[PDB]
Amino acid sequence: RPFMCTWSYCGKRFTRSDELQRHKRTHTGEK
Ligand SMILES: [Zn+2]
Repeated sequence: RPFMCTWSYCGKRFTRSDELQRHKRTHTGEK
């Protein structure tokens, strides 16, 4: 179960979707 971020200009892997959770929030911030 690979845990990579789905975004352009990113391409970052992790050892637990947990990090992918707080990571996807830094891709579309500015709210
Ligand atoms: Zn990312």
